[PDB]
Amino acid sequence: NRKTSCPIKINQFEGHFMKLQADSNYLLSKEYEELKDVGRNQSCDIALLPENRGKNRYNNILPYDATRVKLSGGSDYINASYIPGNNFRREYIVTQGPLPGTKDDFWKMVWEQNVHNIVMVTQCVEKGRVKCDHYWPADQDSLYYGDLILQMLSESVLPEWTIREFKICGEHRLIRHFHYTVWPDHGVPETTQSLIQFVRTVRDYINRSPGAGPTVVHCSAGVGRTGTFIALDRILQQLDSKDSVDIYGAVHDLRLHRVHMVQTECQYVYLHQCVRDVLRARKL
Ligand SMILES: [Mg+2]
Ligand code: NA
Ligand code: NA
Repeated sequence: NRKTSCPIKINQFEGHFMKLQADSNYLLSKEYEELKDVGRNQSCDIALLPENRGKNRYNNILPYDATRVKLSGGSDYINASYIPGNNFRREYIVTQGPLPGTKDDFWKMVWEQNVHNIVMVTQCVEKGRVKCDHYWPADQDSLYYGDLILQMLSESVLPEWTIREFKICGEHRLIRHFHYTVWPDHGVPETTQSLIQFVRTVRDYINRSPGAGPTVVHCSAGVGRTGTFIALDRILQQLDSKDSVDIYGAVHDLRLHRVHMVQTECQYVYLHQCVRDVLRARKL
């Protein structure tokens, strides 16, 4: 019944987006609403097992059984999902912000899945409410996380993001961690340029890690902000390699694999604004 893709010629995108925004977002809202039920036929029965309750930050934001990531051993559960990219079916893992009680699980996943790049698009605390544990070391001294030892080699705090490098050893690898630090507590970032430049930076590093497993992306719940980051990564790659861009199809594909991947119309609009602004700047 529903469209799975809405490709737009790059030179028609500005006017396409204007058409969507016309009349108080009349058509934009219609297109966005077509995505509403994507993926929603899937269950989350494993995440709901009593043994797993304490492992979910939010008891109503859970991975689908079909696409969840499994930890080795006899407690396999983590609140994390495999997500496709432009390039590969399991190009990302989306997860919640680790809890104090699940940070060892998070690091275990990072080790087992051969992760080399982690993207974080939440603060640990937002207006005094905890959103994510500070699940990495505070300084350069080593610490265990479960059966792994981790050392933070460097921490570089820049105006809109912070980049850390960790050395990890389990049963040695360098991991980079990209922490975007200007996402407002509510709504979308206040400029397009900030997130565009952050995504470009991360994508540069991912491209230099051709051996790596999935890129991990998280916010507090692993929901809209994470979906918006991944959708933007996918769409900007399209702008660099193709004559068409398919924001609708990117969001559709993400929603097939985890709930709330791009979760507000505002985020959907923001993705279109980013693409618009990239194309406008080109024409400089
Ligand atoms: Mg110490
Ligand atoms: Na330790
Ligand atoms: Na929003």
